[PDB]
Amino acid sequence: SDEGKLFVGGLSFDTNEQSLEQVFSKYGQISEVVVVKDRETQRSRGFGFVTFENIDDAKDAMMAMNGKSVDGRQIRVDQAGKS
Ligand code: NI
Repeated sequence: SDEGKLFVGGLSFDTNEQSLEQVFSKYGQISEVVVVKDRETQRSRGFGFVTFENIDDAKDAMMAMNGKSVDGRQIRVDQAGKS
């Protein structure tokens, strides 16, 4: 629902909020970054969300990062959908 929020998928098992912030901050100011984890075990589900303060920056980041390699894995970047 938030057009400034990007889904980032296909993460390596050890990719964390630090690597996402460093990568995506090139495109503008970031308000929230999260790697989604199992609640009980805290194991990464291999995707996350990056929210930009400015929606145009999210669009820029999607075009620039979708398909690019992070920690050896080609990531998928899309506007975050509902859920
Ligand atoms: Ni790694």
